[PDB]
Formats: sequence, C-alpha cells, structure tokens
Amino acid sequence: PGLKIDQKIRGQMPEQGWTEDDIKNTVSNGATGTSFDKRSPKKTPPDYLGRNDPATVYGSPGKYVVVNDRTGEVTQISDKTDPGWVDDSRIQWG
Repeated sequence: PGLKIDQKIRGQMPEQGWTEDDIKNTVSNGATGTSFDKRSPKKTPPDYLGRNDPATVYGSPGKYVVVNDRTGEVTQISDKTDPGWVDDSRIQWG
C-alpha cells in the first residue's frame, strides 16, 4: 500500500519481466533478505538527492525486489529474463 514505484522503475518493468501485480505478489511472499539502498542522486527521481537507507529484499536470486525501509520506494527489480543476472552486492539473503 505504501509501495512507491517511480518512473525509472515503471520503464524497466515490461522489459525485465515484471508487472505491478507481480511486484505486489512477490512482496506478499515475505521478506527473504536485506540490504541497503545506496542509489546515486541521478537515480532517485523528483528528489535527486540520493539515498542512504537499509532495505528489505523480496523474492529470490535473480528474481527479486528491493524496497527502501524508510521510503517504501522500490530501489531495484532484477531482470528476470537475464539468466546471468548478478545479484547486487549489498543484498544479504536470509
């Protein structure tokens, strides 16, 4: 409900195999890990000030969603169509 999807992420969803319902269903499956949202200013829309927050990971390796604990913003959706996808280094699987 407090989930925020910016325009940058909205643009990547259809190309990386995600739908808004897909993101909600994945989050509903429960937290599977943790990490940090260290996005650069250029990647934090209508704000552009960058992020420095802890985050929760949903899904599984290569098929995940990262949500900023403070903002509720989605920091990253992995590319489900890329089998060689490397997980972001900040992700800690539980």
